[PDB]
Amino acid sequence: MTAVQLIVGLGNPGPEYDQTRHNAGALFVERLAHAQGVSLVADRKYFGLVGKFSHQGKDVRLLIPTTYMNRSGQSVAALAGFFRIAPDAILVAHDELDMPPGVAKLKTGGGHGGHNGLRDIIAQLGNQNSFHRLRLGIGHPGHSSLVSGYVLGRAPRSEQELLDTSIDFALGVLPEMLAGDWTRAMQKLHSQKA
Ligand SMILES: Nc1ncn([C@@H]2O[C@H](CO)[C@@H](O)[C@H]2O)c(=O)n1
Repeated sequence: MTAVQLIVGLGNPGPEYDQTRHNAGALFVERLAHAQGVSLVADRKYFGLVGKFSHQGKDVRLLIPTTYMNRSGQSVAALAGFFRIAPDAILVAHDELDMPPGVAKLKTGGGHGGHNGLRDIIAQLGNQNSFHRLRLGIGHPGHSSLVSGYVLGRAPRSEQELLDTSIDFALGVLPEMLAGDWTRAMQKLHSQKA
């Protein structure tokens, strides 16, 4: 029903955070941009890297915020506000503790689950949580005390590859996602196995 006009990939900026688990969303958008031949331009006005492509006669934008994760909403609100994009036309890709590496799922709305990127977006969008999420499994360390070090760590080879695989799976349902056919996207996606 509602075409996606903005795809956001969450991550922390800088060499220290590059390739860490918490940057799974940004990796997805990087991959997507490369596959679609889209340049990601550093644009201070949107506090991030912004790309654009055309699909079915509409501009679709790609955003990787270059705020810290906990201020990602500032970036999403700037770009969405400027182009008058409603939450229902936004997809946010992010790392998900509650699914293992190799699993990707889609979800509309819900809470943030302790993810400070998602939390700031919900807050900045005038407390609207009804955007869509691409949830990219990164596994869970096994206790709450270990979570912060875990998401800011670099995963071993095996887990990284599994993430790459889930990103591949998600890119396979891009047509459905872009069209806003979440029902069909979920059917195709939630039946894949790494
Ligand atoms: N439950 C939970 N707790 C924390 N975090 C992230 O860990 C990072 C480093 O502390 C923070 O930026 C949270 O987004 C998270 O993603 N989920």
